[PDB]
Amino acid sequence: GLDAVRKRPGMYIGDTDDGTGLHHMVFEVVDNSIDEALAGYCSEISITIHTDESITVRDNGRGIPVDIHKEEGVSAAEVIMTVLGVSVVNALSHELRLTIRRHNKVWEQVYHHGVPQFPLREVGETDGSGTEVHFKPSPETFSNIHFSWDILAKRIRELSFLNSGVGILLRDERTGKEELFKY
Ligand SMILES: Cc1[nH]c(C(=O)Nc2nc3c(O[C@@H](C)c4ccccc4)cc(C(=O)O)cc3s2)c(Cl)c1Cl
Repeated sequence: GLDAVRKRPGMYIGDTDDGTGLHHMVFEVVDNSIDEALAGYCSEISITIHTDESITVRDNGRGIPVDIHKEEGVSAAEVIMTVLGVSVVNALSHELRLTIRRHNKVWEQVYHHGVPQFPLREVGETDGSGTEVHFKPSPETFSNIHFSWDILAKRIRELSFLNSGVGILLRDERTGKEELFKY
């Protein structure tokens, strides 16, 4: 059902031309990290605007489970990222890299337009826990792929205001501007 999203993206994400939907791609990934905060697992969220106009969102939560899911026969993480949520962002990204830190292991999966390049795979060790999503918006969906500091800042000011416990770091690599927002 990522096909449905790719076919009619306006209906899932918002306007693909005026910047509204492009920024909502970020809002949606961040909202998943806020869920992890609200559940009590996440105190810190990092959002980075890369020089190539891609986005990294990183949290210090539990990390999405990696265990094979009985029904699909793939990792729970893959299910979450591919089956209609964040799976919309995946569908509308030409490239998305998921990195999970969980039970002292680093796991990654790369998708193209939501299709996994490979099954979730072990790549390192870690003493941290949490979830990192890097995505590159598809230029077949979006025109004028240019993120706005002001738009993401406003959203984070909202999230920070409404969730006084969470520390949210915005970094713009294009300008080097950073700000930690925490009420
Ligand atoms: C950037 C970012 N961070 C997260 C994120 O941390 N989410 C986590 N979800 C869980 C969790 O529920 C899974 C099985 C689930 C998620 C959504 C819908 C249905 C099911 C279970 C557990 C657990 O049992 O330990 C941990 C996590 S962490 C997402 Cl999603 C995104 Cl995007």
